[PDB]
Amino acid sequence: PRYLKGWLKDVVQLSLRRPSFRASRQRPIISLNERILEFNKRNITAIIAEYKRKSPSGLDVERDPIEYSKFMERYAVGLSILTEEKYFNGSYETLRKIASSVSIPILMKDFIVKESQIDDAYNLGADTVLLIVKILTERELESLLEYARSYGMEPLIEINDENDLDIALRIGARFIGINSRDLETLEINKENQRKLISMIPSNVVKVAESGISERNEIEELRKLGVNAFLIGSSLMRNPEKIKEFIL
Ligand SMILES: O=P(O)(O)OC[C@@H](O)[C@@H](O)c1c[nH]c2ccccc12
Repeated sequence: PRYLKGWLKDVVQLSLRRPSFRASRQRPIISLNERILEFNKRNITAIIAEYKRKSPSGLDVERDPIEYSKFMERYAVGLSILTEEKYFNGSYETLRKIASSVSIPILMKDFIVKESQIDDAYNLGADTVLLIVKILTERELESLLEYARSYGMEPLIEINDENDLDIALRIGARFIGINSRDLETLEINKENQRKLISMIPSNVVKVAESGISERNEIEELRKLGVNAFLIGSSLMRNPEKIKEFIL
């Protein structure tokens, strides 16, 4: 991984020693980026609903993962499930139970730094994974991207700044997540996010991430060319909001 400080250094160390999960995979892969594209074609707002019990920025909600997922399944283009254990209170068991209960695409959200984690995602039932440019070196990112693709997954590659985007573009990313929140400082910057979105090639599927709680923010982002929206906190606090968001 890259030189890291603070909580990011810690979570990455936890990931390096994350035990692998052995399981047989039942359902074939359902492409999330292709489903986003077809929702775009049919003019339906594409929301990736995220499930997370806790977050380092303060979230702490008790809500049944299965019921939440089955409800979101009626509206969402896909689901994002946190499997990071220490800061997000996620687990592989949760991803496994959800994957067996819904039939929409599932993105496994964690801090992926080694190939076994992608093996875990595949064996657990996930359809794709998140790769974060800011914690990986360019060689690592390229290997992991190639590795995810060998399972037929197109990973969501997350950028937070211009240097992240140069790397993402250089390694041939086709599915990019623009995170308005800096993982290191936990600071949100809507403006920097807008600038980055505007620099991205039109043929890349773009997913806006973090801090979205209002339908107008979605409408604005959509006019900037964003294809999908990853929403977690506002939906965990109020699942019903999904009905306002897809109008
Ligand atoms: O809850 P929010 O503000 O809607 O944010 C969602 C999500 O995109 C944010 O969870 C996040 C973005 N990238 C990550 C990578 C790891 C863990 C968490 C994240």
